[PDB]
Amino acid sequence: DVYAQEKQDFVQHFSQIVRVLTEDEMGHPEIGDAIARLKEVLEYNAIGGKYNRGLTVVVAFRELVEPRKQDADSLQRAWTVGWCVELLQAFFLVADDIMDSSLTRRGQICWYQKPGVGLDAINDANLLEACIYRLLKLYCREQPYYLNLIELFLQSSYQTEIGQTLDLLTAPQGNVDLVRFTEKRYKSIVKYKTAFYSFYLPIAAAMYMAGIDGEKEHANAKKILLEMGEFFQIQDDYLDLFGDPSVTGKIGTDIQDNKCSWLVVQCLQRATPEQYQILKENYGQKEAEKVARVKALYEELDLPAVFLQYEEDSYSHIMALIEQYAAPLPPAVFLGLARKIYK
Amino acid sequence: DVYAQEKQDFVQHFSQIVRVLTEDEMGHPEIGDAIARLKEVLEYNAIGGKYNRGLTVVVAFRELVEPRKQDADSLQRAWTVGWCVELLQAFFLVADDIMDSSLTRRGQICWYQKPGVGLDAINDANLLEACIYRLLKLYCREQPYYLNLIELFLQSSYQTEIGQTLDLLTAPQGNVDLVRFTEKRYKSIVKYKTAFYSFYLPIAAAMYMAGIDGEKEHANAKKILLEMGEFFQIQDDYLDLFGDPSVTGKIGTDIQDNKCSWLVVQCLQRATPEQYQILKENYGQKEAEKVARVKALYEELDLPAVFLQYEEDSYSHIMALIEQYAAPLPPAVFLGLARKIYK
Ligand SMILES: O=C(O)c1ccc2cc(-c3ccc[nH]3)cc(-c3cccc4ccccc34)c2n1
Ligand SMILES: O=C(O)c1ccc2cc(-c3ccc[nH]3)cc(-c3cccc4ccccc34)c2n1
Repeated sequence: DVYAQEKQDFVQHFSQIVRVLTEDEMGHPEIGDAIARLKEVLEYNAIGGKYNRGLTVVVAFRELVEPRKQDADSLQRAWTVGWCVELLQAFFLVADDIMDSSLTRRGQICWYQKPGVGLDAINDANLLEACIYRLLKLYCREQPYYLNLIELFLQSSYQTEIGQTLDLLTAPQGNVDLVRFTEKRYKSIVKYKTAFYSFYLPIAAAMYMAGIDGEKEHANAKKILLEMGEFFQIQDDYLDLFGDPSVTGKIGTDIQDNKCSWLVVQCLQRATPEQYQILKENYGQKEAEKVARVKALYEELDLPAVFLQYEEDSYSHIMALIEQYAAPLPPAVFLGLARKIYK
Repeated sequence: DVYAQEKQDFVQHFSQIVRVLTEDEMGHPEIGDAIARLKEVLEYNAIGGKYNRGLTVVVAFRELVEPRKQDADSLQRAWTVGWCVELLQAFFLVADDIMDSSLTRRGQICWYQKPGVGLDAINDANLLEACIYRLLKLYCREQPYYLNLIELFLQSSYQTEIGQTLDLLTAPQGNVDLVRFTEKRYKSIVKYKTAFYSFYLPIAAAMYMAGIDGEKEHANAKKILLEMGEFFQIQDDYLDLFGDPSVTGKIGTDIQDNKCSWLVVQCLQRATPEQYQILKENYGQKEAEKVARVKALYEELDLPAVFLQYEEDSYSHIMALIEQYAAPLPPAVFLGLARKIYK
């Protein structure tokens, strides 16, 4: 697989990323200790995930550029831009983990929860963000798409931040209000907080690196990619409860943490005034008894069948979007990604 | 005064900054609530200071550009870039206030300490940072210095963050270690954390807006400006204790908060092993008795006279630096700023 194979070369390039990012320690030994801290931040937070967003950059680059044009340097730049996508995510996760008081991320203790880190992780998340632009300068400065990539990473940060704000306003900590847990609000939180950086950003970066800088081609790619992003998060919210941690590697937390999951949202539009009272009394409590009662109300309202029909209808629609908005890009850029997302 | 007069037009332009930054609410009413939160973040955190760094941009622009070239648009851009410097500072302050557990900033409650804000201020500080690049795009996109300004703001953020890391490593919360409170470390924390964004960034932005984009001219301006920055923070650490809150508007906190102040640093290089023990026992305690004992040990080691001689020697050196590195820039760009800084 285009992904599975390239995932080794991708992860092997992290060693160079770290070396280059900690290189100013030579000329400026004054800041050596801060550079040593940066290295630990990169090593803890950029490593441990699946690297799929970063990998999407490398995979789309190979499918958008003529093999003849894909020289050693072009490839080193594609892996660097892939790692910039991974550093953007690492900065948002370090910060979000602090904001929602998380304990673990991918079964490892959150960086901020580590002894001696604490709220210093706020500066660490900022440093992870600064690393993107340092890498873009170091490798893509002389490239004609340099400014396009800077603006894309900056716009993606802003859209994710707007999304994060929307999420925090929708679900205040120590506040029970299912009235604001609407579908229209859910689609908006998903579009800004996840879809842009996870789906639009990787392909968009590959597109500019290929010289595809047209506004219409980017709007066309955006139409497909955000729709894929909307499906993905809906699948993430579903598998969190109605899935299995064997295949996924994540156990149900959405209920205990009062999250604006797609499940609680569809329960809202389809409920008798009595069924709405049951949800209000249970959702948000860390007692295993109350968590068990929520899962039951979803099952009765036939939400697994509501998701199953949503997935069938979603896949069909995304195939229709690819036919309509892929050209002139090779459909395989969108298809390779859709295959990995859908089941 | 070039500052005092222009400070009214500068502050009057904040209304337009907010209007333009909250304008995407029209086409995207989905995110309206997040835009409403952004507006409150801007209004609380960008207003209330003295605006001198932002003002430096406007003042240097007028002294670097021919009056004939200073049209309505050029001026609107200079005020916008000035406000970008103020938003960069607002983002660092919101975040630093969270990290060191501050209660107030300029006598007003810290944003994060406000009811309902808490750790959400982490996303708020990020949004303040995103606003810089949104403003640069909205007003300077078509300008030839566009990329120069983006890279300058990005490099200034990174240098401040590196400085902040250096500070946090030097003074760990709940940790007494005066061994790492050296002069060489102090000058490094001041250079990266304060000097670059406070002194280099405003003039540098004015310089690029004037078409002065040469590497040597920027290195020349940097040599003067960082030296001014080093003096400024040393004066800030001195006036915090040996100053008066009537003129300054700040009362002594450095002692109670175990900060790496220039006073404690000069006390280290000039102390008998017995005088070092006294400092260790007192510095860092919130008891008014222990705070009073520190001030006494400084006075005996003739630190106000050590600062007085430092200020005399510093002003002389900065006049020598201006003679040597101002040309071809009009010396009045550096002099107007030096006058405001020195006494
Ligand atoms: O952090 C990661 O890299 C990560 C972690 C868990 C994942 C789970 C699925 C998945 C769940 C059910 C069917 N498929 C898909 C992807 C994914 C794969 C390929 C490309 C991607 C691009 C953007 C976002 C995700 C992906 C995945 N990526
Ligand atoms: O937040 C602010 O704008 C602010 C607050 C307190 C201040 C105190 C002094 C001051 C203390 C003793 C003699 N002078 C100088 C400036 C200052 C004035 C003009 C330009 C500047 C450029 C960068 C940094 C500071 C300034 C000042 N600026």
